[PDB]
Amino acid sequence: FVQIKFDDLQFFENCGGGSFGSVYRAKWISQDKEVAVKKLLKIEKEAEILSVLSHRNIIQFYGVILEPPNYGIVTEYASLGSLYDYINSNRSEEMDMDHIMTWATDVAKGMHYLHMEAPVKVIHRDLKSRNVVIAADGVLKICDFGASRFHNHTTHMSLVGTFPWMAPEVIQSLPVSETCDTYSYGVVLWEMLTREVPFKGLEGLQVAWLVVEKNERLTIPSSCPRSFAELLHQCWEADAKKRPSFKQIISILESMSNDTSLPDKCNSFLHNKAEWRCEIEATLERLKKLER
Ligand SMILES: COc1n[nH]c2ncc(-c3cn(-c4c(F)ccc(NS(=O)(=O)c5cccc6ccccc56)c4F)nn3)cc12
Repeated sequence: FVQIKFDDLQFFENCGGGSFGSVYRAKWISQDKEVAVKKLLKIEKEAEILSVLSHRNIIQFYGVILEPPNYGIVTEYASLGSLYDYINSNRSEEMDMDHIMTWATDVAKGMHYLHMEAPVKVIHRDLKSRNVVIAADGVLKICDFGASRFHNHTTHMSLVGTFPWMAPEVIQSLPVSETCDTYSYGVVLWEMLTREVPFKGLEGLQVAWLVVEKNERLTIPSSCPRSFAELLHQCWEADAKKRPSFKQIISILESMSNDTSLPDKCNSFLHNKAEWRCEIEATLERLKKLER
């Protein structure tokens, strides 16, 4: 639970501006290290139980700032930015099947560590593409895994914005198991495949209602390979007990990566977005219209 003095940080982005939970690029002066700094209202000593977690697919803890009123947590800075920004940029056109498999495996692995391998079991509860970042070598790192337990206050702002990623039982404050993260993972995989914002332009409460009451799920284009479509359907089951664990997902991904037919089918799908984008847009028009 290393303490980093506020005076040992050179901020690139003014740390005054954002709400609690905002993250700033900074330099850790005495270490000559680029870092991320998440601004917090306060942090409890108990948070030290998570300071020992370490895995190549979760963001690496560096230290804590403990000088009132300045509180924060310091981590590694992933040089390529957030997964959400990448997906929704034209840069995502570069992605082929190998890219997607590697990144899908990255997230799955990090979530398996949190669920099963860490000294303290962690259910994320807020997994989404905005909470994944891309390190300089392309390794994906999961962020905010301790938010739900140690700084839940940071999760309030655009809770509505997050509804597309939230399992029905989380939206309803029903009993929650580790598989709530499998549901969210399914949405992240859908984003990588379609490179679209889930339920784009839809009111969050409307999303939440459709997901919970009508069993609505994100549109899977008909030309999406069946192995991927099936994985998404498993992640998205209403009955949380029937969703796969991350151990099971990893095994599914390994099976898919041995399928010699898949790369051509998937790459043809990925590069065909001009063809199937209308399928997603049609569902959105329909849901918006039916709301009217
Ligand atoms: C364009 O944006 C970007 N580009 N490159 C980037 N690299 C990194 C980041 C980036 C870092 N964090 C970031 C952060 F600073 C502080 C904490 C967290 N998580 S935590 O659960 O609170 C947490 C983590 C580790 C140990 C914990 C121990 C107890 C409690 C909570 C703990 C976090 F996730 N968030 N985002 C954005 C970007």
